[PDB]
Amino acid sequence: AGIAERRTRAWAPYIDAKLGFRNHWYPVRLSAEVAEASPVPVQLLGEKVLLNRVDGVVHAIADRCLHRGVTLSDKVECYSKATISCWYHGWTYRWDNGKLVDILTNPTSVQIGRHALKTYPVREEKGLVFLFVGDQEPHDLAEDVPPGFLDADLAVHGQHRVVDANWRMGVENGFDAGHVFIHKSSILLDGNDIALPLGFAPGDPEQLTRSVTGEGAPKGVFDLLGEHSVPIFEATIEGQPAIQGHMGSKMVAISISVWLPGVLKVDPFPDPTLTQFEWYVPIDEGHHLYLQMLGRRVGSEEEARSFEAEFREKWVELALNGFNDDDILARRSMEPFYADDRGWREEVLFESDRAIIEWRRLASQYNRGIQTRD
Amino acid sequence: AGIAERRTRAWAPYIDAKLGFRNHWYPVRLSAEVAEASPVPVQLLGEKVLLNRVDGVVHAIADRCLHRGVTLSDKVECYSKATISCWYHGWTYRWDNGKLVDILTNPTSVQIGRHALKTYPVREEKGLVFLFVGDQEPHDLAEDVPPGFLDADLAVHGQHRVVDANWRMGVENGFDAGHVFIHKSSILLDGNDIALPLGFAPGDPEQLTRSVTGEGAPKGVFDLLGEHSVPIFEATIEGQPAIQGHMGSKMVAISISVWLPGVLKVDPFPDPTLTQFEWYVPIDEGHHLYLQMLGRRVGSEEEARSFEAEFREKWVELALNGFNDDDILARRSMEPFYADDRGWREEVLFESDRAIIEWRRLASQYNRGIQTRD
Amino acid sequence: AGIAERRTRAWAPYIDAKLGFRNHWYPVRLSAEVAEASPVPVQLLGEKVLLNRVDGVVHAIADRCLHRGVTLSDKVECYSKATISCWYHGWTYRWDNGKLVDILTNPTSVQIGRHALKTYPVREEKGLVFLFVGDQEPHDLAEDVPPGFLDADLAVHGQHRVVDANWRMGVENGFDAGHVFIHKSSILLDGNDIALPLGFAPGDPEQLTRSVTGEGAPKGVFDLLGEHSVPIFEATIEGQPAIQGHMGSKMVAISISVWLPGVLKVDPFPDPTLTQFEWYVPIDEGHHLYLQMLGRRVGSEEEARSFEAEFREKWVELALNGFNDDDILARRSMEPFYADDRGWREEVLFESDRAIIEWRRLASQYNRGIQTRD
Ligand code: FES
Ligand code: FES
Ligand code: FES
Ligand SMILES: [Fe+2]
Ligand SMILES: [Fe+2]
Ligand SMILES: [Fe+2]
Ligand SMILES: [Fe+2]
Ligand SMILES: [Fe+2]
Ligand SMILES: [Fe+2]
Repeated sequence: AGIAERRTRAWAPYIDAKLGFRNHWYPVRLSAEVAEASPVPVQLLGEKVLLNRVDGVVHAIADRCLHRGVTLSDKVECYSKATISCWYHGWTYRWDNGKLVDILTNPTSVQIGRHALKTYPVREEKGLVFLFVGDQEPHDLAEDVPPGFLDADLAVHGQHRVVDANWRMGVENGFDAGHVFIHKSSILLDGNDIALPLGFAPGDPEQLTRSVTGEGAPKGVFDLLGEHSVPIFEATIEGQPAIQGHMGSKMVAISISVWLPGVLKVDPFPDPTLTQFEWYVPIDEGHHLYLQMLGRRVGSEEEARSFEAEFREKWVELALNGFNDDDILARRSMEPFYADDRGWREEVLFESDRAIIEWRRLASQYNRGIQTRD
Repeated sequence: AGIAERRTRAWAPYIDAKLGFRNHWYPVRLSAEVAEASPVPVQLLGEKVLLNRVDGVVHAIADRCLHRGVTLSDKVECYSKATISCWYHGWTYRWDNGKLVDILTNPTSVQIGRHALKTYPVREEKGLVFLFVGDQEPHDLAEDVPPGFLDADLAVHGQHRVVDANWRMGVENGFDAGHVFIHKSSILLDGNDIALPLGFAPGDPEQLTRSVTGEGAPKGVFDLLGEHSVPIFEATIEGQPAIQGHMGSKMVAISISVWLPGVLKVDPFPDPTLTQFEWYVPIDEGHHLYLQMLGRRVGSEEEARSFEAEFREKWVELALNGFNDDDILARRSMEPFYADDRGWREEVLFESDRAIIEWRRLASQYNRGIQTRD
Repeated sequence: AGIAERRTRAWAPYIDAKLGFRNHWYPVRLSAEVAEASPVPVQLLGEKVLLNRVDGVVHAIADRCLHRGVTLSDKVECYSKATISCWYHGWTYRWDNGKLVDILTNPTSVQIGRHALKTYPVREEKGLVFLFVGDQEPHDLAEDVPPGFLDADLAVHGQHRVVDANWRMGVENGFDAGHVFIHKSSILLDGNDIALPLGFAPGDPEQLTRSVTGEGAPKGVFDLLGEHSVPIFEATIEGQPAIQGHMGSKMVAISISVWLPGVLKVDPFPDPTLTQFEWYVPIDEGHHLYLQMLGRRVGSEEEARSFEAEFREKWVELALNGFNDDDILARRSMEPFYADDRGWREEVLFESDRAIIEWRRLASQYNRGIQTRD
């Protein structure tokens, strides 16, 4: 085999991370989806969680009763503002600390006050509810999101969908330095007079990327293919004309970078005034939550309401769907090749794949843990 | 792990009985569903059987041809009153002894008279067709049904449904001594003026149950929680009023018991003039046949026709469905927790679970065999 | 059991051939389904292939890009007559030799010209496109089809359907002499005055079959039960009248034979003026492509157009479906019994099964390889 072991050695941990990285923050829902006193069940990294907002504060608990292991969310019953009672025998837990404070069906039980559901640390920023999945004290959320995502003046809006592919197919697709070819028919092209070449003739391999590995700040890789190559706007087949790219006035996706636990930052995009952020949150081994966020620097309540309107009325359908919908096929089609780990050894990479290789190495070395099941 | 082994030790056989107990009688269909010369296929304990009534007598044979292993019931063909002929090559077997008595496609075959389909002992009582699944001589049916079920004066009617959970989830749910909380919204409460607390404050653990262990009579456990506890009608959470039970003049479920191979007896229920009997017949590892029978002592053919009409016009929708429908969620929600055996070790039981523990111990020690595949 | 090992010894390879035999020709589609410049994906023996007709010539290549392993046919894109370009990063391959001749997204890539998709030898005869699946040089197509199928004067037409069963269930069912019992109610019987018995009373087991194993020509088995038995047109059950066959004046299925890699020849059928040929091409372990071809010796372009018309207007619904639709249930019902290999040991065969046994032995000894999937 190895030949293959030597080639994949530096990313063995990544190859094993079918369920994602443990001990990191992950966004799971939009703020508006988690309303006051209205529990919402979610699943991430194979773990079933139940969310709820109490007095404006979002709380997260394991979505499973400690008694007979039923799923609490199968029939949500709350009889006090701060608690949820299991629908089977009334074991009652607090949302803030998961403690079993009462048992409606037997107030004399010696089990009362002796147990607690697992709770997940929560952070709600930029219209997203983030959960920390791990066993160690959480580090700052800033270390798990792209640089600038938490900037005070950055207005953010987004949407999410479930993709039938492992989360890694999402990140591989998202940070793939030379895949613009798949977007050559996007309505966003002439819809926003954006320039989109067919591909790139890469320069020196050592110049194509830059990695950030310091402590106290997000760790990731910058894709520098753009400034170190000759954009391809026309290509031939066996010497004959075959196809052309799409030249336009606006140059976007000037700075592309990916960060642990696996979040993309495309700047500027889909317009010189916007920045796109993407997450590929693991749900289970065969699915991921593809979260697409668009941000715009705002200086007043007025230009904020303005961006909000432009987001829903234009960008969602023109870009988030009009441009990115073609990415889903890529993820679904690569899925089977990599689902059994064979792809990591059999793939035949070329020049523009240097960036993903650097991401695989960095992710393998700096992730805070490999999520596993039982 | 060692603490788990010691705790589950007395019921390890039960943990392995995913397919039920072998060498016991099991009801599979209502008498009316097995009509004269109208073969009906069934599956119990993972075994596929074909039933038919010939001259009033119900017969049961393995639902698989000895030749090429096809399922006989895929296309039932009978060319003589006493036989069934496989639809593929005409191997012909007698219903009464499973004997290969003819081969329509080759009357001179040396195989004729040299083989026989497996046959299952049958007993038809109280409108139910019972099959003995096992290799030893059948003991009396009375030993596998609750006390009184076969009383000459008991008029019986019932219905069944397939539940998406292991049979043990059905029995655990049925004999769960303190689960009335799940039935607090049943239309039966107001519908039949039945009292229903939210739970119970159990007395001495040693007084909560009584076990009966053969020989020559059904073996099972009596749930004595009602007699040794304080009914819980008012529930609180952290000192504040949370929810309340329901008052009624009719007292039901005075006596609850479960018997091997796994049948419940609730008396009286759902009315002082009735008794409910429940079976959780294993179909395969993930499904069971939930059989609900209601019995009423009758003294004349007049009050028999009366009970029959009441059963259909009132009790089926008011109780069998109106009360027990909420039980299905419980079985389905516990299913995954116990399907991989981890639930038996990870569950956190409390006081009212003494009864189910006594059942698991009794079932483990006295079952006549563990049904397996291969 | 040692008894089972000894019994199945002579056909152990056949038992392992769940995916079919490697190094043989297999028909995959009708010529009309593979049009000029209109790529069509197919799957045989677990391998995904992409077909296309360029300048009237059919080409076949592996349906998977060498780059990231996506399925090319998920979005066919051709920018030059002789090539196909992957929809993801534009790697471009020639249909005739699978060579990676260009990479639209990076014309300077060092990978260009250093790789080639696997190609499959192709043969197009009698309105069918045959593919050779193997690693060795292809032998003559004539060695993998029934005798006379390629005769110059044989006009051929047919249809195919995917069947939910392993390919062997198709061959087993096809070359089975006692199976005519399943066809006793076929509309073809009265519809064409066909004489179809219920079964047969075979003679010496030694003259029931004849094998052909010479080199240079197809290898197979001739079913000689007909010319060596007493056909059963009426049969009794326990001495009493039970069922009758279907006498007629048109004699068909006079000569039945099966040939490697697994193709049946029934002559004449479904009419004295026709010959039926059937293929059971493995798709994957649980499905096969059931190809039904009808041939008629023709001497003029007029009777050729006449047969073509009769095929469409009469034989398709009266025989291909009217007669063979019943064979499908047989294959599906046997499927589970043999899917886990238990069937080969537990089946109880009788006299007329001598023919299938001869096929299993011949197929085991002469197949050119067992197809396997890592
Ligand atoms: S399973 Fe939740 S209170 Fe019993
Ligand atoms: S499979 Fe039943 S008679 Fe042949
Ligand atoms: S996956 Fe086909 S060119 Fe990249
Ligand atoms: Fe899915
Ligand atoms: Fe993309
Ligand atoms: Fe099911
Ligand atoms: Fe209940
Ligand atoms: Fe299928
Ligand atoms: Fe047939």
